[PDB]
Amino acid sequence: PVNPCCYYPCQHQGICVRFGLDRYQCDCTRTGYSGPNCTIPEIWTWLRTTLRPSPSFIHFLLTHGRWLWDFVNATFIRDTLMRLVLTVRSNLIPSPPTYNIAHDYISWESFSNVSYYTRILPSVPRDCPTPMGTKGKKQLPDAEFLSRRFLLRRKFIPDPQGTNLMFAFFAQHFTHQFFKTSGKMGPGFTKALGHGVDLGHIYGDNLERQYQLRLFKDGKLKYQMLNGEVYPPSVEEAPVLMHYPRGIPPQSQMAVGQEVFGLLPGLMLYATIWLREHNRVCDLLKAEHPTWGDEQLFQTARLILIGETIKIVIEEYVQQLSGYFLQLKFDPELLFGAQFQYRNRIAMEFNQLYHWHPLMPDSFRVGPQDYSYEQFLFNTSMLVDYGVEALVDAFSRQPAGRIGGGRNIDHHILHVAVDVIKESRVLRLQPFNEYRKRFGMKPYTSFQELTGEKEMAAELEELYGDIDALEFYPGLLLEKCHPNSIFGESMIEMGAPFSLKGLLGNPICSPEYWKASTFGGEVGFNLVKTATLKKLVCLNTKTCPYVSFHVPD
Amino acid sequence: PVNPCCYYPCQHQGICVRFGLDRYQCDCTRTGYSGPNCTIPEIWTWLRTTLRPSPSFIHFLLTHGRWLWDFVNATFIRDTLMRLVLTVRSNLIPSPPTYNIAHDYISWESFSNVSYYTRILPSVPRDCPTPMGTKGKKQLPDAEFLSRRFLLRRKFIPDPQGTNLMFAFFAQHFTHQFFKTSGKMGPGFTKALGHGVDLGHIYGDNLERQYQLRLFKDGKLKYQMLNGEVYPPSVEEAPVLMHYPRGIPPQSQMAVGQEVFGLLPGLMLYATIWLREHNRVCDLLKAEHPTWGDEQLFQTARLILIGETIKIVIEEYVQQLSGYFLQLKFDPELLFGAQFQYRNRIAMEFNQLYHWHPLMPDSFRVGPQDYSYEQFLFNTSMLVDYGVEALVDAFSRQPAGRIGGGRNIDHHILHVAVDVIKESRVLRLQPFNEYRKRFGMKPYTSFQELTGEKEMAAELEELYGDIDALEFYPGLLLEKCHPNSIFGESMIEMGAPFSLKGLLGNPICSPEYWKASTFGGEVGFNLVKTATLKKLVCLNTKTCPYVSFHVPD
Ligand SMILES: *[C@@H]1O[C@H](CO)[C@@H](O[C@H]2O[C@H](CO)[C@@H](O[C@@H]3O[C@H](CO[C@H]4O[C@H](CO[C@H]5O[C@H](CO)[C@@H](O)[C@H](O)[C@@H]5O)[C@@H](O)[C@H](O)[C@@H]4O)[C@@H](O)[C@H](O)[C@@H]3O)[C@H](O)[C@H]2NC(C)=O)[C@H](O)[C@H]1NC(C)=O
Ligand SMILES: *[C@@H]1O[C@H](CO)[C@@H](O[C@H]2O[C@H](CO)[C@@H](O[C@@H]3O[C@H](CO[C@@H]4O[C@H](CO)[C@@H](O)[C@H](O)[C@@H]4O)[C@@H](O)[C@H](O)[C@@H]3O)[C@H](O)[C@H]2NC(C)=O)[C@H](O)[C@H]1NC(C)=O
Ligand code: HEM
Ligand code: HEM
Ligand SMILES: *[C@@H]1O[C@H](CO)[C@@H](O[C@@H]2O[C@H](CO)[C@@H](O)[C@H](O)[C@H]2NC(C)=O)[C@H](O)[C@H]1NC(C)=O
Ligand SMILES: *[C@@H]1O[C@H](CO)[C@@H](O[C@H]2O[C@H](CO)[C@@H](O)[C@H](O)[C@H]2NC(C)=O)[C@H](O)[C@H]1NC(C)=O
Ligand SMILES: *[C@@H]1O[C@H](CO)[C@@H](O[C@H]2O[C@H](CO)[C@@H](O)[C@H](O)[C@H]2NC(C)=O)[C@H](O)[C@H]1NC(C)=O
Ligand SMILES: *[C@H]1O[C@H](CO)[C@@H](O[C@@H]2O[C@H](CO)[C@@H](O)[C@H](O)[C@H]2NC(C)=O)[C@H](O)[C@H]1NC(C)=O
Ligand SMILES: CCCCCCCCO[C@@H]1O[C@H](CO)[C@@H](O)[C@H](O)[C@H]1O
Ligand SMILES: CCCCCCCCO[C@@H]1O[C@H](CO)[C@@H](O)[C@H](O)[C@H]1O
Ligand SMILES: CCCCCCCCO[C@@H]1O[C@H](CO)[C@@H](O)[C@H](O)[C@H]1O
Ligand SMILES: CCCCCCCCO[C@@H]1O[C@H](CO)[C@@H](O)[C@H](O)[C@H]1O
Repeated sequence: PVNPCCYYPCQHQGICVRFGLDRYQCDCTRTGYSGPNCTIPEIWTWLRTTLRPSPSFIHFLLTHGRWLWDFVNATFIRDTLMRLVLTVRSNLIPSPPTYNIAHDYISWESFSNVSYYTRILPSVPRDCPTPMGTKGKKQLPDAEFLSRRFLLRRKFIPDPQGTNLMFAFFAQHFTHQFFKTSGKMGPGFTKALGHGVDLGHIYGDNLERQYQLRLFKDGKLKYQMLNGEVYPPSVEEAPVLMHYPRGIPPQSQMAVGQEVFGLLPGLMLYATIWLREHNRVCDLLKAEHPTWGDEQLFQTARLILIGETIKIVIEEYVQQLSGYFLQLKFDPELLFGAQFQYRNRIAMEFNQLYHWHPLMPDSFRVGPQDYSYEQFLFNTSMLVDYGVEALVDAFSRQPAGRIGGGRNIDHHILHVAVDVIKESRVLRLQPFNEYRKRFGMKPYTSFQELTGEKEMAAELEELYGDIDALEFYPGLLLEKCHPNSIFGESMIEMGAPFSLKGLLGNPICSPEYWKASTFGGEVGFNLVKTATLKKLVCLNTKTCPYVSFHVPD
Repeated sequence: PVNPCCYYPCQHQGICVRFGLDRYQCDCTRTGYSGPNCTIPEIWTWLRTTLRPSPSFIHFLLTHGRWLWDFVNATFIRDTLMRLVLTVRSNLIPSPPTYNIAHDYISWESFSNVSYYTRILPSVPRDCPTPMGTKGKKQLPDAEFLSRRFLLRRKFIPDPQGTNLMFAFFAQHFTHQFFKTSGKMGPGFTKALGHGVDLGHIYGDNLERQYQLRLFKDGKLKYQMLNGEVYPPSVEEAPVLMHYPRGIPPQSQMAVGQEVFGLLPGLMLYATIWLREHNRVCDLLKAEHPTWGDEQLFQTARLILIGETIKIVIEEYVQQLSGYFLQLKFDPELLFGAQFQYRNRIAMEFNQLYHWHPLMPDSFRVGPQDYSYEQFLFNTSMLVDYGVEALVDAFSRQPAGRIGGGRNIDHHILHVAVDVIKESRVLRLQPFNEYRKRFGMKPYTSFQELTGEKEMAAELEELYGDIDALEFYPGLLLEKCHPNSIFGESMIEMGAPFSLKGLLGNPICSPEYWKASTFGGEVGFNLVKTATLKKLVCLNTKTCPYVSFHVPD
């Protein structure tokens, strides 16, 4: 007998529970719907659904008018809308968390065991006819071919939003504090136990590592002086596990929070910035607190850095990414009147979603010099001899790639795209159309409606068979891209929920934490509130170069 | 220079931060108060404080006039009040949590490291003149002598509320799932990482141990059958670490979630009840879902037993303890309106508070037979000799001892009381009156006001010197009891916040979790809703004896 939940019979966040031998029922409490499958709307929701404009109309409003939005930003409407954005986006995520790789149901282990990644949609059951549920062919398309035919870059398609490499390396550095898929436990498991903006990519995911990175004097982290400039210390000085090529001198090796940051100079660049920030913050804290011990100077400085990160992400990072004329604002006080759970669990969906690999260009330009992938990768010297200020200027000037649209990931890093598609099948993720339903969108009727283009659509028809068989990661990477945007609509409608939930779901945003005491007084509290990417770099360097998430134009 | 925060200058929930050499500044954010010390009230606070009745007046209303409460319990006023009972009690607790034994401030480590017990008040700083801060003598009164002169039982004083040993054992059994002080790590640390009603005393504090208890067929835990009755398995079948005295046979040894439970027949009794219940629930779940594997059958059965506990504890356990004429009601939907955090962390002060050793009698009576402490303690044969039925009847008829008042903890277990006081000083807990202010009460002006008694109050002043120097634990047990009640006001006013926060703060009480599907449909969802102490026993036994938290009368 065929498993009923393979058809995904229930709508609007309803739960498919199997009863008896071949039967099923659906629990649709607080979904706003009624019925056996739950399609009958309630008084309130029927009014809510007919007076709702499409996600296209909202995107059109936020990205048009210059004009209307200049007024909104200069008034209280700015805060009224920001509260609404935070409210409506975050509700689309289970909190407390629901499912994981092992359990397609709510359990105590799924709540307690933080080594698991979270899961919004249940897995595609192993007793389903097709691998994507009910619709499609017996064997899924080849992971290698799809990447080679639809993802592989041929011509460099730049980002129309003016995104630079400086963003890319930030989008990698920042993202790697909550995405740490373990090689030991395998897919669906994480090492980054902080599950968000904890800075376990600066201080480390465990305490043993943290104590090694610390100088134990003035609350500062260890450092080495190269060319009269502050850099992360050598492994010979602070012995921690770092993924470096075998044979590299211990002096050249640099010790940081995240063990992967050594492989790219861009990652080690940001690791240098935050380090240089942490220590100078300790200097400002010791100025008004001479009685404070080493522990307090350290722990308070961390929270300031956590607060600065979220400020810079919300107000500057996401701002560039969204392309809104609405001036996004980091103010936790906005959620003080509403019901919000101050916790977050990192989902595998978000992991799969955040594989923005098409940012990485064909080469890496540093001023008059041009560097290849074989030259740029694993380079240990490049960080030091160029310096921070000269290297930041280089990444802030070079244009980054277009994420959406397709055919825009370099061949050197193409081996990651296939792993994502292969790992998705191991996770048994539901088809793209089912993930659109969950995030308040309409499922695509055809492959034509997905891409808008004709040629690439016909080839996807023949491979997948049905549109309801299309996979999660290819769907996002091949969705039609509205002329002057970085990616398709689904990326925003799915990404923003996870993003905003994790950024505001931080405990420092809660009423009990969001106060001057937590940050050692007014001085620390203002540092959190007035932080910008420009002040993160230039206040730490010697000369202030060009620094933004957009190219100079 | 003397540390300014030793005087406790910051009134109400105001945070004392130290600035410069000999200065301090006080952070009165969201406390309702203004000024350098948090003493100038806002419009609303000034209104609220004048219209607010004293806690002793409200207790009088809740424990008098049966006629008025008969009208309230049969109407929605029962819900309106119960919601208010939940909201205003839980609001007195920081969530996300604040301090621990290592940090007198807010830090990420304090939020992240689950091994720590929490603090509501920060510790008495190490650089204060007296050990209690500013007032009292240079050396605190002898811990061993305090316990012998004021706490030691002489004549048996039973509880006037008619509390039986059946309650007392439940109290101990239930409470030891979140109280697990690590001997390896020391005081201020816990092994119960679940922090609340997770049933880590039934399934274990870790996953490696959990699996050892599980049968892995039909979601049931392992069990052995003696005399025809179901009992927890032997260590020979389920090899888990337990604190049995060296020399005991592996057959008479019985394996459960909590390692200490093998020491007392009362603790091992309840362990058998919840064992039979879990396996009983698995039978009913298998009936509805034949397709379910072992894991889903187990995980759901755990959640149902989690719900059953939170029902019994509120509607019967706390009902008996409080003696309120208002019928307490467990409905998570009451908190669906206001702002609530579904997150809990056990405080070290909650640990000190729950040490209700006066509950235990001079001897243990089982029908026409009487068992001394030497006989009752550590017996393995005892619970199997009489069975569950006879033992349940026995403890339900014997009266427990009054916790408050004084002189009611038996000499056999008196050594614990000494350790609690000794540990308090290691944890450096703030004086009793400072804990009173924090829980919305007035500090005691003298020792006479605390006791309502002449002789023992006079010696207390001779031992301590100042009332503001009285310690947390002795202050709770040596407080004037209201006539007919089980303990003094302070234990209600401090305990109930911790108790109701840990019960309703459980993720199963959240909108995401509190669904029919979570408990495998209607059958499991009603089991949670119709859970009583009587049902927990009668359904799992052949014959049902007297079952209640109070003596028959
Ligand atoms: C978060 O979640 C993850 C995954 O759930 C978890 O990771 C670990 O999970 C398990 C359990 O700890 C680890 O171990 C694996 O499980 C098997 C068990 O299978 C067999 O076990 C029995 C054999 O052991 C014992 O046998 C005799 C008696 O039978 C006994 O006397 C001996 O002492 C002996 O130990 C056997 O009876 C049974 O029939 C099974 O065949 C282990 O054998 C082995 O170790 C497995 O690897 C995993 O390694 C962990 N990783 C993963 C990826 O699963 C985390 O622990 C959890 N985190 C937290 C904080 O809880
Ligand atoms: C919960 O959080 C607890 C915070 O106290 C953790 O405490 C435990 O781990 C600590 C470190 O792993 C222990 O602290 C000590 O640190 C000193 C300092 O030396 C430092 O360690 C290096 C290796 O030993 C040295 O090379 C280097 O010099 C460095 O400065 C060390 O001498 C001690 O040996 C010890 O490591 C601490 O003792 C320990 N227990 C307690 C009770 O504090 C827990 O790790 C954490 N628990 C869990 C379950 O996550
Ligand atoms: C040229 C630089 C890049 C290289 C060499 C690279 C390569 C890799 C490799 C080999 C892995 C798997 C290793 C592992 O973590 O187990 C990985 C993971 C990942 N990458 Fe990249 N990639 C690059 C660019 C980027 C960028 C710019 C982003 C930012 C969006 C990104 C996002 C991610 C994410 C989110 C993961 C998963 C992390 C985890 O769960 O462990 N990658 N990358
Ligand atoms: C005769 C039966 C009892 C015995 C033999 C007993 C014995 C003990 C002992 C030896 C300790 C360790 C204290 C220490 O660190 O020195 C302890 C802890 C404790 N007891 Fe009891 N006790 C009994 C009854 C009770 C009762 C009725 C309660 C009420 C709930 C209770 C509550 C507690 C609590 C809350 C702890 C602290 C747990 C921890 O943090 O480790 N006990 N008990
Ligand atoms: C690592 O980066 C450094 C840049 O500091 C590279 O050194 C440069 O190499 C180019 C040729 O590719 C020379 O023209 C420059 O004069 C070099 N600059 C300096 C300051 O030495 C180095 O080649 C890179 N490493 C690898 C392995 O490619
Ligand atoms: C509930 O879900 C099922 C499955 O998706 C829907 O379709 C089923 O029921 C119909 C009854 O008339 C049959 O015609 C279909 O063949 C049958 N299909 C499957 C795959 O089971 C059904 O329409 C939904 N019910 C409602 C009221 O919308
Ligand atoms: C706030 O509280 C402080 C400490 O409890 C009060 O005490 C201060 O003033 C006293 C004289 O009235 C001095 O003798 C104390 O030493 C001094 N404390 C310190 C740390 O300097 C103080 O009165 C209160 N503040 C105000 C403005 O009244
Ligand atoms: C533990 O208690 C049990 C009760 O079951 C004791 O066993 C009984 O002891 C009583 C004495 O009051 C006698 O009537 C019986 O002979 C015993 N019954 C059996 C079946 O042996 C036991 O002695 C106690 N253990 C200790 C160490 O004192
Ligand atoms: C009418 C005033 C415009 C305010 C814009 C609010 C932005 C909220 O964004 C909304 O998020 C929801 C959940 O992700 C989606 O269902 C909506 O399509 C989307 O517009
Ligand atoms: C007529 C009875 C009114 C019942 C409503 C009061 C129940 C709310 O509980 C209240 O919590 C407060 C804060 O912890 C305490 O100060 C009060 O003593 C307590 O009554
Ligand atoms: C509004 C109800 C009117 C009844 C008058 C009520 C008398 C309340 O008087 C109460 O007596 C108690 C004695 O146990 C004290 O604990 C309280 O402090 C006191 O307020
Ligand atoms: C220091 C703790 C103060 C908490 C007091 C909270 C009092 C609740 O305030 C009440 O809330 C109601 C909604 O439930 C509103 O209808 C009332 O207008 C409002 O007075």
